[PDB]
Amino acid sequence: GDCRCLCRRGDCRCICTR
Repeated sequence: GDCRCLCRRGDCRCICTR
């Protein structure tokens, strides 16, 4: 439920963990 935005190889995406 903790959302963090990261960029993976050019794809910026926001991943939510717990």
